[PDB]
Amino acid sequence: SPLAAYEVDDSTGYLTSDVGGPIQDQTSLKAGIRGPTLLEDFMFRQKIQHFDHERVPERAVHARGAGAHGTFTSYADWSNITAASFLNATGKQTPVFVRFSTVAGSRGSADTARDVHGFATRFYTDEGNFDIVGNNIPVFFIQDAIQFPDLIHSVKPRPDNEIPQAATAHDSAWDFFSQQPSTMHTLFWAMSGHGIPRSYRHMDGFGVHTFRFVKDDGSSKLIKWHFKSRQGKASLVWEEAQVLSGKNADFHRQDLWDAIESGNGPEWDVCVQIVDESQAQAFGFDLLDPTKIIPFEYAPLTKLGLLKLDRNPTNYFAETEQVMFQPGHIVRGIDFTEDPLLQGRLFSYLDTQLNRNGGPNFEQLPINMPRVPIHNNNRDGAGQMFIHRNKYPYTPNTLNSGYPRQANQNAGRGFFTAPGRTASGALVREVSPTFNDHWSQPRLFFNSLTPVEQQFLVNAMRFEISLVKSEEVKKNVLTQLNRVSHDVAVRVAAAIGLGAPDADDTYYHNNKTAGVSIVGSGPLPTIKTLRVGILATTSESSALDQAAQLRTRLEKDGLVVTVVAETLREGVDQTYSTADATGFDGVVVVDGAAALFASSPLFPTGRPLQIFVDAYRWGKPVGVCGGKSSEVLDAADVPEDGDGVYSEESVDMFVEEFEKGLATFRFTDRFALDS
Amino acid sequence: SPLAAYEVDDSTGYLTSDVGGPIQDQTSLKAGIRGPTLLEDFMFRQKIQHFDHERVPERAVHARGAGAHGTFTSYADWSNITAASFLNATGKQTPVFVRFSTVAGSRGSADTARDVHGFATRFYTDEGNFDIVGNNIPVFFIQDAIQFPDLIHSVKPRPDNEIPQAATAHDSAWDFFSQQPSTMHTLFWAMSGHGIPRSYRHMDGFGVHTFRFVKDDGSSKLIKWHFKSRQGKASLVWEEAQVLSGKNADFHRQDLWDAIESGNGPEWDVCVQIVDESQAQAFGFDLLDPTKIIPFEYAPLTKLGLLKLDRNPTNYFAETEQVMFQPGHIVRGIDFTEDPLLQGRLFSYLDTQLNRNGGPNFEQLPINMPRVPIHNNNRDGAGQMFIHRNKYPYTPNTLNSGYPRQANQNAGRGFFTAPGRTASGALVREVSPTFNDHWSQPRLFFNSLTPVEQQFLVNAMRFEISLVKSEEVKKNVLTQLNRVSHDVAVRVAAAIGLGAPDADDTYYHNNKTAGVSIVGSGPLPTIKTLRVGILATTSESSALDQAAQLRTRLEKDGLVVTVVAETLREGVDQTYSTADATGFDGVVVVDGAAALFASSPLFPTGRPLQIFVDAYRWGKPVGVCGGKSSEVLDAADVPEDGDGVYSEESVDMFVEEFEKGLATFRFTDRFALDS
Ligand code: HDD
Ligand code: HDD
Ligand SMILES: [Ca+2]
Ligand SMILES: [Ca+2]
Ligand SMILES: [Ca+2]
Ligand SMILES: [Ca+2]
Ligand SMILES: [Ca+2]
Ligand SMILES: [Ca+2]
Repeated sequence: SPLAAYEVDDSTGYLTSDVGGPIQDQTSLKAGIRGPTLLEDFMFRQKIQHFDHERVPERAVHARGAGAHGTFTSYADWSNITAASFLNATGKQTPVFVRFSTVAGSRGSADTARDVHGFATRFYTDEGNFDIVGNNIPVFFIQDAIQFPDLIHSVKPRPDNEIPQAATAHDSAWDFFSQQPSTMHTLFWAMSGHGIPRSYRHMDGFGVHTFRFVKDDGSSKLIKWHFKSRQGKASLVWEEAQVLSGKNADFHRQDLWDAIESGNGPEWDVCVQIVDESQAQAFGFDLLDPTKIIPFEYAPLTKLGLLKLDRNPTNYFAETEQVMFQPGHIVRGIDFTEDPLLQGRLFSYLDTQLNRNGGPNFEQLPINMPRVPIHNNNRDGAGQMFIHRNKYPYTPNTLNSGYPRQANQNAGRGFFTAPGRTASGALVREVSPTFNDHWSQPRLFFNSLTPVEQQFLVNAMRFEISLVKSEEVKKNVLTQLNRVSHDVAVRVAAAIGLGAPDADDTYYHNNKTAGVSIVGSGPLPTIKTLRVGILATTSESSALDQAAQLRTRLEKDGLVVTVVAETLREGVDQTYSTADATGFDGVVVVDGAAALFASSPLFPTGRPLQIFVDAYRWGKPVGVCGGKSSEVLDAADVPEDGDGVYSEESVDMFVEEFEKGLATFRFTDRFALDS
Repeated sequence: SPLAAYEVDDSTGYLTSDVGGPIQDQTSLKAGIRGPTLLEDFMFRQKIQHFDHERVPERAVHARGAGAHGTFTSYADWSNITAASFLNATGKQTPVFVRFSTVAGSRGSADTARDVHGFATRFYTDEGNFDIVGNNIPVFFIQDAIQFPDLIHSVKPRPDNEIPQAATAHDSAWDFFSQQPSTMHTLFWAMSGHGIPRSYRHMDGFGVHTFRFVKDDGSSKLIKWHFKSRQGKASLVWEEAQVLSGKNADFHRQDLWDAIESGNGPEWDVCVQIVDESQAQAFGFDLLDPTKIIPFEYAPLTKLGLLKLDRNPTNYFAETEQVMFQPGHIVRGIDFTEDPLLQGRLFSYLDTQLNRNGGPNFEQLPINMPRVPIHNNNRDGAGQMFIHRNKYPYTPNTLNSGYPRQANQNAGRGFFTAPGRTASGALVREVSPTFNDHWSQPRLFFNSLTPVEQQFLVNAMRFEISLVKSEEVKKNVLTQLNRVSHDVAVRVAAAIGLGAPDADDTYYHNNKTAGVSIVGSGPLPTIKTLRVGILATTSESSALDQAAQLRTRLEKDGLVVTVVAETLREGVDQTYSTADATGFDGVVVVDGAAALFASSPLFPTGRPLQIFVDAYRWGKPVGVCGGKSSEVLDAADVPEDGDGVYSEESVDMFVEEFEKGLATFRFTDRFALDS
């Protein structure tokens, strides 16, 4: 609605200045034809001044990201647990905007870096804008907001040379992790496949903190936000992620964009765990501690409604870059908790938009505006876009009849702090002892992964820690890893040539929890949008017929099909020169193209075979369609009897097998395990 | 050392606020131990406010870059051609700071994107700061500064989705190139190896524009700046660059940093072509036209002095990010020309620092300060650091005795405009007809590359244009390419499924010029700093002994040696898990490791062999040392008799052959050519 009035159409008409004067903008005004440019050329200067000033500071964290518009729909009337208006009726729709992100990388860094990921949702409710500023991992590195600059300095590039971009694989980061043991839980998550998701659509969103749901009668409950993907959970493998960072730094934002443009807008079930106030310390840890989850088995999920993203921005800068989220954007029916991480966040997000926007009127940016009337006595500031009629903007007043009126629990649907909340004791800068177990939950997480998944995590740690130059930091890292799992410490130690310390079993246990494994979460529930590369050739006209037949059968099922050949022509989407295994979720070679899989000026040596080999090694469904073709499989050293390897002459039988493979998504039997 | 007055040491002492009050910063102040955070916690708020506000806008162009300090030394007394003080004596030293960059990518994008590259040099002279803001390519896309936002909007990401990062491989860019034919010359350069340099040290720098040298007696000459690399010219191949974008986005800045830290600081001969004013239109084009070079044969290079970079920054942000170059930073003895591109730049660089710095006192930033006194009547502004004693800052004054004094041609060593310069004619927004030949010099450039080099350029074009979705744009691209070379248009057309238009020979010629070929610029003159990966194993104690012996022999000659094996231990630098062929200029397998070249939980399947195969296909010197070669060479499909393939038992004989290979740098026989 506020976005509508600000849309600007330039599909017709003559070029104007910003003040509506028709102009030209292609040649400077000069003193003679070979002469110097004139100062009086206002056309030149308004244009270049605009350009010179296009850039704004990137966000201090979550700089790299992308967004889309959509809709949230409540499944019910939730007034029995919260007064929140956007949740007060079956079927009620509220517009949203969501921005997904990495954390550590700058603008222009690669989508498929290993990192924590942001998932930020604005609900433009009929009682004000409500932001849930979440991550794809349910726990956070630190226990007090005052530590955030310490964390972020450590994981961002070394400040002498600004190396390395968008990576925790350097001394400073592991120095911090090894010296601040709270970090263990999030570190384990980030080193799992949760650090390299297949897409923004294939990860979940978490509020992380415990919040409160507050009823109109003042009573409250403690809650965790969970956004559960309806597309299923899925990851890249690390080697794939690295190549993909170079071949397509825009992989995640292109995936999101394309899914929306094809009518496959991603969906999430917006859910909570709800527990009584008396359960703050019932589960063997403290619900004020943002390094802990409530295990699935302790508190079930309640589905509140549906989040769907279904429209892409018109202007990335105006909408995506300028959207300014705040946990301070709260509505009646929600309240904060005394989580020391959350508490400090409230300050940060209000302050940081002054940096980004360069002035205090950032909530007037159309993407930031609400969809209800604004009544308040805030005035002036740079970039003030309103013209206020109330000339007595103070309370209390008689000269504007006491308007605007105070809103509170009993008037005007005012926000109110949960009336049960209290404080007692000295004013201290001390950590609660209830926050001290940094290791049990990391172990819970690790115990809940499948064997190959645990191997992947060990291999990510081996990769990163092997890049750490300081022997002391490496020792220190092993000391912390050892407190979570001796086994992990032994396995990682083996790769970096140190001895693991002796087992210290204080926090060791064998318990598991459901819902945190990617590998173990079963087949994807939909294969729409998944990418199938078909490797073909122009040399055999039968190869293009085989590709065409495959295309029709696969596209029928909503898969995105790329036929590859030496050169472009009708039916061919990409050349071998531009193609890569990171571009596909499954790879099919047509029989007719067998000759390519053994030199050409049109593509680098061995490219067709390399795509097939890479896809196989990265765990993808691969196959040959045509029938007499032990060839290609032989050339690739891919076993015909392999899980997730397909050979059929029949196109229909091939597609039916292959689609089951796409759902399985990764064939993990192809990865070696430690003894 | 050069900015030593501004350094802050934190290697001792207790934590303070910014106003020197000792504090803590690890725990928020709270109302009880499980209580909410207090607004009175000033420790929290000053720390988080600083953090929230760390970021500044990235540069509008050349956002991604890196810098170092050094020294310029004049070879002579140049007062006979220029009054410039920093050039007025044999042996005179001036400190410098240089920043290299890409153009289009945002600040965390990959060093090894295909792009134009910046080379910006500040001389902190004894008569003021003098900046030469150059590129690694001697010509620019456009002929008028007013077009710059058109060019940069077209090559930067599409503004609806902000895709794709750091790449010209999309519709908008080729739409612009095909509709603005001036772009052809720079386009050809960027599609050559000049678009993917091996390092900042292995490229040249160019002022691009014609400037003037002005003597103390008012006479002037026209000049082009050339910075000639003393390390030699060298390129990546495109497939290599793509992988390297993912494996090491920091490749160029790490290369520069390491070379400096190892005592191998890169050097350039700072040179000019000098011609009389009467030659402005003598060479068949206009010296005011920044799309044209002066061919080497038409005007020789004069070496003015030596630029050496030999000290790395202390703080990246404070020095590299905050350095604010301007072509407006000129000194007595230099002057501008009526180049409409240059002319507009002068406005832009003064204005844009207001965006970056947020305030007008950006020249007071330590990196921007001069090394001589400032006397002027500029006052106040946000961030004013000076405390001025002159309380009569106006001219003319008697109350400060007429100080500061006016400086000009005849007093105070004032800058002065070259007195011979004039203007004549109407005030016009028209393009000089002398600028109209957009195609002859692109053809000159292309004619001057070796056959494999021409193929590479064709292959870059094939790659990019094949990614363009609009058939109309592709047709339009072929129309412009055809005006440069029919052959080029035919070869590119073959990859994208279209017929090239009929030959239009208006601008076709067979002239060549020296010095623009990378392939043809002979062997590198030094191999110091080049990277040699030695692939070994921990399974065989003889393989590590072979590696150690190779290390000693190679390090003796200044090469950077990486021994790779399954795991880290004494003498092993990297694991196979972290190694890649993009990490090395040459790859050596020790024959004790032959068993690895045919699965492990410690690295991805086939990684050892993949490193060798990739290095070979990317044209690098590769070899097996020990005398048993055939097993490794067979598995890799590398011929023993191949150019740049080495097999010797003798360590000394192996190294002697291999080092000649490193100098050759690339073995171009391994790349297929079009019929
Ligand atoms: C004390 C500071 C601080 C602390 C403890 C955190 N953050 Fe934060 N976060 C910021 C300070 C901040 C910030 C500096 O205020 C940012 C950058 C730009 C912005 O709007 O706020 C930000 C951005 C930011 C974004 C990007 C929103 C967007 O797309 O624009 C997400 C998703 C999060 N954060 C999520 C979290 C989560 C889940 C945290 C812990 C549970 C968290 N942050 C702790
Ligand atoms: C009309 C605008 C315009 C035009 C025609 C040009 N530039 Fe520019 N250039 C800028 C506007 C600009 C700028 C927007 O004002 C920048 C951005 C950041 C800065 O400090 O200046 C810039 C940055 C910039 C940098 C980065 C300096 C650094 O590392 O900080 C280099 C090396 C160049 N340019 C080089 C060139 C060359 C060789 C050009 C043509 C021959 C050129 N620019 C034309
Ligand atoms: Ca570090
Ligand atoms: Ca995984
Ligand atoms: Ca400002
Ligand atoms: Ca209240
Ligand atoms: Ca485009
Ligand atoms: Ca080249």
